[PDB]
Amino acid sequence: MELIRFSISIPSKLLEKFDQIIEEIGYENRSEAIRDLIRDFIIRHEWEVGNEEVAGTITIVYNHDEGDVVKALLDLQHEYLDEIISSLHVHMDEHNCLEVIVVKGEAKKIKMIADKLLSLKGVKHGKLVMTST
Amino acid sequence: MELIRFSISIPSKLLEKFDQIIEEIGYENRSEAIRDLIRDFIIRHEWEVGNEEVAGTITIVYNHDEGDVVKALLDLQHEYLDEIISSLHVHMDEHNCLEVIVVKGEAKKIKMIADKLLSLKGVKHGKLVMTSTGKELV
Amino acid sequence: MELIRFSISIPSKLLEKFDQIIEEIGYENRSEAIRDLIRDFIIRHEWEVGNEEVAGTITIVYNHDEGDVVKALLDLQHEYLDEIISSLHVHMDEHNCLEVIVVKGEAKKIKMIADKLLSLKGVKHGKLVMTSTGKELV
Amino acid sequence: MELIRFSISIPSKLLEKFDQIIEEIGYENRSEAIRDLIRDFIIRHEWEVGNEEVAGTITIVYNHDEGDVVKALLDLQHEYLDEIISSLHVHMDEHNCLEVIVVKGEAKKIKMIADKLLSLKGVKHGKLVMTST
Ligand code: NI
Ligand code: NI
Ligand code: NI
Ligand code: NI
Ligand code: NI
Ligand code: NI
Ligand code: NI
Ligand code: NI
Ligand code: NI
Ligand code: NI
Repeated sequence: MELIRFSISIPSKLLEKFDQIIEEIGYENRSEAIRDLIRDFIIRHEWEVGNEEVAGTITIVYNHDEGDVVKALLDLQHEYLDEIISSLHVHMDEHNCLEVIVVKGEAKKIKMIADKLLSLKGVKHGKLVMTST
Repeated sequence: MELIRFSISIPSKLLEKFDQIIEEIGYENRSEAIRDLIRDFIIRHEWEVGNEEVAGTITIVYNHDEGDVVKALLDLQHEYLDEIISSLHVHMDEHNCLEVIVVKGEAKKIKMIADKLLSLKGVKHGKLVMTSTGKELV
Repeated sequence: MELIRFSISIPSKLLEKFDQIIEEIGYENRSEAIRDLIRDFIIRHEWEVGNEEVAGTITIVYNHDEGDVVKALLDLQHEYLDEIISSLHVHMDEHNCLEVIVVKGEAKKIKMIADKLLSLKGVKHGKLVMTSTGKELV
Repeated sequence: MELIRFSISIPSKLLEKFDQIIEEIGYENRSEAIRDLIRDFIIRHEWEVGNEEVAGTITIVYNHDEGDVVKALLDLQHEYLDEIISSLHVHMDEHNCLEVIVVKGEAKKIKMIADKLLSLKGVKHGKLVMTST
């Protein structure tokens, strides 16, 4: 079968905006758009990195009042006291926080941590940045 | 609050690969991952419409004992007090420092800052991460 | 710029002890040390006149897996978005975290924040450091 | 001799303010005031601490455009990459910066670093905070 069809649920608001945009862009339907987002994702998450020694920053944005992301983030970070040096936190508003986490370790292990972070429920957005000093 | 449920048709091999990956990474479900994609998509767009508060983080690596970079950076940064919130600094070794600046303001402005910083002769590495301020996400 | 030179008479044994100490510490001269004292003196006073922008840093240590502290702290902090600039966090070990909040605003306000934070059942240690914003120093 | 008399130079502005204050307070002359400041200083810098293991924060405020404090601070911090974990820097205005430095080490060695910092010319003010986790 060339196409697998499925459903996903999204908050009305977040959907309204996504729709307004893919409309400006000229997409005919949501499937084309999401398809591309997935394509681009699959690519960026295949640029496999070895086991070098790197220094990075994991920037994240989340709602501290949502689910239990606040603790999941702390518990998860304390698991790696060796790769995680420090973290800068800026309170964006009543609910949202922006956190930058500085790390150093095996480029492969660092990427694993960043992903375990960005994937937690409650983390709205974020990006990893690695660099060999 | 109101949840809308909609269906989409994705290329089976593309989807199979997607699912395969989100598992490796650690996403619990595909929905979450797709919402993140959409959220990210909306956030990138948020930056394309030059006017509207956004947040970002300029990460840079440099040798402080080289050129004038140390000062050059501060002057530049102090030239943008309203956009820069605060920066974190880690001393990598005897010569190299890793710094991560946190910015908030108009997208265009922030891009100009990152440009001025990253183009500094003394900055060996550096990336600007365009993220959000949360105010309009979910 | 205008430098004023003035003379003072200090108890010889007190001075001898002062000099002895600033050497241990590392001050190059007594003048510098005395200027710092005066600067500090002016800064403390700056806090006693409840109205005028000042800066400070609330340092706290706690166990995140204890009580509700982790959340309690954020709520408190998010209740003061205009005074709190950003905080730095270091994971001491498997259970304890060290956090240093940076604040800027009216002295009274800042003292109230430090009070609300430090009195939190879960905060084991913590000090508020009243410093300056530089705007009126030299 | 019970009293040693000496001169010190201060920027007119900084002196104007110091004077206005010691006047409100009721000091008869600048020597009484400075005397006390020195007394209080000598006390706080005698509470000798052993060689325990502590975690601290050194908060400093300085004019990055003054002398060469910016480099003196960096060079001096890179000497101790073991006790100095990270540092948060906030640009206060055109010239002034506020920096918080997080440290961990032998309470005795930490106090030595903090003092070498606060004493550098260009550092307008600051305080150390140690605590045994
Ligand atoms: Ni935990
Ligand atoms: Ni927050
Ligand atoms: Ni997520
Ligand atoms: Ni400057
Ligand atoms: Ni450094
Ligand atoms: Ni809350
Ligand atoms: Ni922690
Ligand atoms: Ni150096
Ligand atoms: Ni600065
Ligand atoms: Ni000084």
